[PDB]
Amino acid sequence: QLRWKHHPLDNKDTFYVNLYPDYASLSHAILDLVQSLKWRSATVVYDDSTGLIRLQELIMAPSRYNIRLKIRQLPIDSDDSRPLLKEMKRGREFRIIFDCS
Amino acid sequence: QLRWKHHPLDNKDTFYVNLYPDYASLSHAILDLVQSLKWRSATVVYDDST
Repeated sequence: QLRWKHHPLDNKDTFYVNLYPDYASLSHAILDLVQSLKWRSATVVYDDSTGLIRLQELIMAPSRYNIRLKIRQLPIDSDDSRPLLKEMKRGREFRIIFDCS
Repeated sequence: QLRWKHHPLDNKDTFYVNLYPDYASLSHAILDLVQSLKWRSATVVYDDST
């Protein structure tokens, strides 16, 4: 395998490898980032549920530290988040994380 | 089908159903509850990535 796929422990497969790295390590690197930034505020850019799935570690990450986070969605097939840009303009947020194509 | 499974948009098939209630409508019914309850904060007990 190359990318991410879901592999529950309920499946007990043997003969498979993946070439994707560890998302929880990615989340830990983002933790190291934002705590080096000392931010108590962050903002998620996503479009899919799947990116949220793969980065749900960062969703549970404010257990160790008080930080308010905003997680709102791109246009799914159209490509104009300038309404969402004006949304975050009223959202007044500047500490923004990006994952998309 | 009965269970929810993921059906993406680029999943562009034609021959499928599921009797499953839609997550947004479920979530918004929960919103109706909480807006009937006027809550400032919340806490989810949940299973997994689903």
